[PDB]
Amino acid sequence: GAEGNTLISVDYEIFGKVQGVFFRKHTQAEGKKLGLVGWVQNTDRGTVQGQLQGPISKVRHMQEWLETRGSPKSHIDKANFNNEKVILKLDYSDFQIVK
Repeated sequence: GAEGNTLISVDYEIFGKVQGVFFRKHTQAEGKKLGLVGWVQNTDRGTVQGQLQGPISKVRHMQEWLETRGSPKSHIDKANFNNEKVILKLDYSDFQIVK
C-alpha cells in the first residue's frame, strides 16, 4: 500500500492543432496508464478542455506528460492548467470520451 494519496483537482487546456483531430481517442488510453477519472471534449471556440482528476502522485506526472508527449497532429502551442486544489476525493467512477 501507500502512505497517503492526497487527491487533487485540476483542469487543462491546449491550443494549436488540437481542434480538427481525433487525438481525444488516444487520451482515453493514456488516461488509463496512470489511472485517473474525468472526460474529454471540445469547445465552440477552438480548444480542448480535459478535466483530469486524481492523486498528486499521478497528476504531477500527467502535467509533465500531456504538455510534452502527444500525437504528431496535436501541436501544443500553449499548455497550462487551472483550478489546482485539494479535495475530499474524486467525483467520478472512471474516464470516458465525450463527443
